[PDB]
Amino acid sequence: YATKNWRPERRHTALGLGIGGEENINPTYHVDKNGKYIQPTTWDMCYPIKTNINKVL
Amino acid sequence: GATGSVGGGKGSGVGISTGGWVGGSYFTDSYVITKNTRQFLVKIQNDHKYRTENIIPSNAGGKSQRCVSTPWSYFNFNQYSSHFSPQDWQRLTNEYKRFKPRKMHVKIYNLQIKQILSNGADTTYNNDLTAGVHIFCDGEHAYPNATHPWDEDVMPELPYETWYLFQYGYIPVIHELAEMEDANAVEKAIALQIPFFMLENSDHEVLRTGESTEFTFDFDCEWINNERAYIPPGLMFNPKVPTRRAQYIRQHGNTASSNTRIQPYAKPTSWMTGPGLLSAQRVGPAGSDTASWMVVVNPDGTAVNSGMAGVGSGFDPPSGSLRPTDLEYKIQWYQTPEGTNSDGNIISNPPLSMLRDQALYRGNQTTYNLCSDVWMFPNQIWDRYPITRENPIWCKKPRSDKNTIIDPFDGTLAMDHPPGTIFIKMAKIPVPSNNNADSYLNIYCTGQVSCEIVWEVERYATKNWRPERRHTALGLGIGGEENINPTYHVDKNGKYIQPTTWDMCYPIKTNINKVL
Amino acid sequence: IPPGLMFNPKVPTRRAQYIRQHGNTASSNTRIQPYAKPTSWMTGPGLLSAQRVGPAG
Repeated sequence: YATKNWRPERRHTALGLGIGGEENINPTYHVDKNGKYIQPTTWDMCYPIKTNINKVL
Repeated sequence: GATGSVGGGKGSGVGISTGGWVGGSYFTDSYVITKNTRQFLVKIQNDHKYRTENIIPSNAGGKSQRCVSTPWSYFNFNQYSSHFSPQDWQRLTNEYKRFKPRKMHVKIYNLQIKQILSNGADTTYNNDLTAGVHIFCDGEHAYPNATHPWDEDVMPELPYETWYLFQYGYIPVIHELAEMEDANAVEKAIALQIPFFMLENSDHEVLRTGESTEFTFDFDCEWINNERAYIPPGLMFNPKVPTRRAQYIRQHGNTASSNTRIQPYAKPTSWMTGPGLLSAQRVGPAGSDTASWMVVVNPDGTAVNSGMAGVGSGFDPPSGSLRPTDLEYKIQWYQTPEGTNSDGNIISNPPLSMLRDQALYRGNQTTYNLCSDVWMFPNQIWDRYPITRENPIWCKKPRSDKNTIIDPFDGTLAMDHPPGTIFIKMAKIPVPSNNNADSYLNIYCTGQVSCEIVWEVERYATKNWRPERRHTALGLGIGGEENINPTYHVDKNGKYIQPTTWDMCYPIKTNINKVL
Repeated sequence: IPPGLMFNPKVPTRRAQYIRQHGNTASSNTRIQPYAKPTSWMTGPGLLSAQRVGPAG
């Protein structure tokens, strides 16, 4: 993309992810002490499209 | 060998070997070549899965690293005893004033994957001819490093011992942060950023039993200097030649002020003592991480109440080229994994090079007092730590914006890219399970691994008239079950007798003199 | 991670440490813990000691 927008735009970031696990210290998309893969618990953690990049109609 | 002819065909197969045993060293003037073959065993690690768990500490107050454990195993070639026999090491340190690694060649071949069948108390083994083994080299260091200097389970010193590869794992987090006391926003931000690495994210080669693989590496290295200094740089002058320099003595109570010519034996030096930290002392129980000097990183969030002995890594030897005041400042290790409680440990000693045990003394205008911390200062001159055959060769130098002079105090060669670690894993072979589960075929791999290092060396020439110190077998000890067996030999049980002192390990910077 | 944390906590080390005898703690010589592995890499430089002085002007 190229934009003439002056301002910063929304991006997907790891800081929107959650913590989970058996000891609840493990971030999303990681594994816990049992090898369980921690899953996104919300729709934003799955990083949808049509969020970040602006278009001029 | 000599006039030998192998009648195996050029085509690869189950009944054709993929290589042959290499061994021995070859000495020239410009280079030395070491050839080493080992039989290795790879087995299933971590039940075929990635896990992130806290390491349980000892009876000491809990100090725990959080690691990711992987199904993978790795080869570790980093140590001199692995590539040099005691004979070859002796000849290296007696006949050459410097050496460095030049190129490295690794070959993995003659692989065997066998199924482990448990009928009962008896255990049987059958070849799986179609089973593959996954082999991967990380040459760009895209993943966390597998190896750390002075680590155990390095390539066996003696060529006929089996090598049993260790599981690969890495520390994703600082765990005092991963503990996440109450609700802290910065610790939350640290946690959401914890990286996760699977080796499956890259391409690796899969080998069946008739296949082999090879790896090559070119070292770009600084030299390891084997020469010693017989005098300090402060003593190079002529005591009978007068000097133009004058000195002024401030008036003491009973000593008048005076301005006089410097004595011809007292001539001043422009060359400073090398850096080192003598001040701090070790803290806490043995179980906890304990070092006099503790290197920590605290991003935020803490009042640093944690008994930070575990929070930081700890920095030793701190001393550098200063003479260690205590045994606490000396590098010491054990010869075997069964070494315990000052039995089997080797404590490093002064090489008797005049660039090595150094000190500053600060005049208080009555006596001289030892100032413990000598920081980096202009015109400092020193020598690197004298390394024995039991030292690790290299260290991974961490990627960073800025660094000072790189002279690791354990003597290892620190470099941006060391030889890449070879990761090895067996194919993960599922078996059907009527109930929902993950059950796998129980298998293990054995193969031959050969490492060939080319070492660049240089011989010495001296104008010294007198004979010089050399390493000799007469400095070795006797040990064994019957106590008749010399060092570096085997006893009646097959036990290899180990050097019991630091001199028996033949350090460098002992034998060969240099004129400053 | 810091450069002091790059190692494997489950791999044992060859290195040994010596603890000087304290009053209530005896002298001991022991193997370094696999999670306690020592680092060769120092903290960067900086001056924390001094404090600001005088009026703002």
